[PDB]
Amino acid sequence: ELQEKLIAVNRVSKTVKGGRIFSFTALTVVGDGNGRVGFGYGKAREVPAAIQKAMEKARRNMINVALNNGTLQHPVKGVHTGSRVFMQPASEGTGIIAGGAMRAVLEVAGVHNVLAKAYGSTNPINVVRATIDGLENMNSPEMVAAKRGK
RNA sequence: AAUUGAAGAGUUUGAUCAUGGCUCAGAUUGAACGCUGGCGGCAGGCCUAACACAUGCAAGUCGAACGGUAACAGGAAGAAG
Ligand SMILES: [Mg+2]
Ligand SMILES: [Mg+2]
Repeated sequence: ELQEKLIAVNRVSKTVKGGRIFSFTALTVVGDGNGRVGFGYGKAREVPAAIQKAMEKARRNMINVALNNGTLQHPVKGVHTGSRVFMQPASEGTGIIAGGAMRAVLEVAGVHNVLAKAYGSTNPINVVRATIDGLENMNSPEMVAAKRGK
């Protein structure tokens, strides 16, 4: 069964003529724990509800990745907007070593051990999906062997 | 057998994304200060005035190199209570 995790919940203001109205935005990541991971960004005027919305959207935007064992193939660089990401497969008995929301994304995607680092802005929203871009463009030996033989 | 290696957070805005500074979570020391203080092992102990120094000790040893009896530990002769 899928597992879901909540990264952060924020508050945003609209300052209408009448006054100031506050809304809540939630970011969540869902995944099967083997190959499939997705993220959702929901909003609402109450917390519990925004979370719900997010989950729904995440489930419907899962993506697939190839994982040599519980680890990546090769080092990959992820970039989006203003957040750079770097990851290394590392050995097996090392645990997960990552920062804010990278632990969430990788654990949900099913990476039991990896070395990760974030450069530039650390904005949960960008860092999420910046990791996922790298996992997207990761190339596996099986799909690179389509060139010829092995 | 002797390469098992990399975490971030707070803070500018009504709110957002950047840029950019400040601050914190770690480790370490020949440390000092405050409160407190049972024992043991190993190590350490003037980082400032190469400023000035009372007192004691820290370079002596060879008679199997040679003249010698100033100490005195023996012996012999001689003079003697
Ligand atoms: Mg920055
Ligand atoms: Mg002496």
